[PDB]
Amino acid sequence: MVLSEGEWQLVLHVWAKVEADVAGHGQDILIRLFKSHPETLEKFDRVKHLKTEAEMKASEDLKKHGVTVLTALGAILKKKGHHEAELKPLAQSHATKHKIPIKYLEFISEAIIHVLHSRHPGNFGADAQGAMNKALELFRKDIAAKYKELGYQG
Ligand code: HEM
Repeated sequence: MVLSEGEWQLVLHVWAKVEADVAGHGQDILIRLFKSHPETLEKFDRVKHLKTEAEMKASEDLKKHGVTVLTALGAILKKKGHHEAELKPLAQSHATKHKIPIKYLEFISEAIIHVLHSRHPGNFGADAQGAMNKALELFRKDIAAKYKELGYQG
């Protein structure tokens, strides 16, 4: 797939608002993920044990994870499709070490869209949501292909 410049602009315009508060958005997104799809929490040996949303909010380790995920995703989106170098190490750890099925990347994509929609309604109308979904589909498609080369296509 290929986004147009206009679609990239919509994506990077709402992302610039996310970056005003990386840790807060990280928290919202992962908590939304873990509430919606509790199986995903099992992948994090560090936060596995957390039982409630209050515990999740209070967790410093969860908030670090969120910042790590969003910073890596931000660097990828800012490449505007030319992200082959950033993807390689990421596809290798998630295929071989963490073992994150593509289905889980779909779930977090849903969580990202949900949280942007709540927090940024004026900058996240239909066309901006369409452009973000396209960017995240592109990301999942390129990851899935690398998974296959690495022997996982999990
Ligand atoms: C937008 C998607 C994602 C991005 C860009 C992302 C990025 C990263 C980065 C940069 C790290 C640390 C370096 C490394 O281990 O490669 C990491 C670690 C990890 N990721 Fe991902 N990730 C994403 C989605 C997921 C999802 C959906 C899950 C699980 C349901 C997941 C589970 C983990 C785990 C278990 C770690 C290691 C945590 C630890 O330090 O103990 N990731 N991720």
